[PDB]
Amino acid sequence: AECSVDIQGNDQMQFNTNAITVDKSCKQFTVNLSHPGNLPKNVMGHNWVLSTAADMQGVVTDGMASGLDKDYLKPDDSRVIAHTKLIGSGEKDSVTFDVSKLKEGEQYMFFCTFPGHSALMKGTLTLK
Amino acid sequence: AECSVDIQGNDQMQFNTNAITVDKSCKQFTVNLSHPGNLPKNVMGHNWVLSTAADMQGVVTDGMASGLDKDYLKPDDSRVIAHTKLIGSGEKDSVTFDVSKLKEGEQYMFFCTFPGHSALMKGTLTLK
Ligand SMILES: [Cu+2]
Ligand SMILES: [Cu+2]
Repeated sequence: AECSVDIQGNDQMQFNTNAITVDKSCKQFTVNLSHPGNLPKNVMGHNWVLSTAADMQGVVTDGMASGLDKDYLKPDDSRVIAHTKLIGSGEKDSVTFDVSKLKEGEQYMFFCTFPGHSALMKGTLTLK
Repeated sequence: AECSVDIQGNDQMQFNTNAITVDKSCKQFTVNLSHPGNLPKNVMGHNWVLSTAADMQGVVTDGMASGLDKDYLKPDDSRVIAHTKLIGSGEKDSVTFDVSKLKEGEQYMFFCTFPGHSALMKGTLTLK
C-alpha cells in the first residue's frame, strides 16, 4: 500500500474491491492488476480504466467499438485518466499515474471495458 | 409464435427475453436463436440451453470445462433437455424439442453456457 493498490479481476467478472482511495500526499499512484482465474484473455480478459463518473459510459461505448486488438479502448481517448492493458489468466499489469491529474471533489470510476463487463466490474476512486 | 419463439443474444451479454411459456397444446416447440451483434463466437458466442433449474449450475460448470470445440457443453449431458449450437455474430440456429419432455410443476431455466454469461443470460421456461 502507500500510493498503490492491488486488484484482481476473476473468472466471475468481479473485481475484488469496489472503492479505491488515493492519498493526497502521493505524488503518483500505482494500480497493480492481476487475473487469478483460469480463463483466457479472449473469453475473460480484464483491464482497469479510470475516468470521471460522467465520462465512463462514452469510454465504455467507444472502447467496445475499438475492439479486441485495441484492448477495447479507443486509442488516445482523452477521457481516460489511466488504464492497464487487457490481461488474461495468470497475467499481471501495472499503471502508475500522477495524482495531480485528480481534483478534489470530483467523482471517478474505475471499470473494465471488455464487452459487457462494466455492468459488474466497476467501482469508485476518490482522493483522500 | 405460440409453438415457437425467436430469441437473440447480443454483444451486451443479454437475451431479449427472460421468460418463455410453452403452451401444453404444442406437441413440439421451436427456438430460433440469432446473434445480432458484431463480436465473434470465441469472444461472445451464445447458445440457448434448456435444463431444470436444479440442473443448470452443473450444466454451466461442466459446459465451461468442455471448451469452445464442444460449444461449451459436455457431450451427451443427460441433464440438457434441448440446446442449440454456439453461434457468433450474424449466425443463427434453431432447435425443436418434444413438449412431453416437460412436466407441469417443475421449474425449467434456459441459459447460455459461454463462460460467465449465465449470470445475466438466463430465464424461465414454463409449461402452461
Ligand atoms: Cu473484465
Ligand atoms: Cu452467451
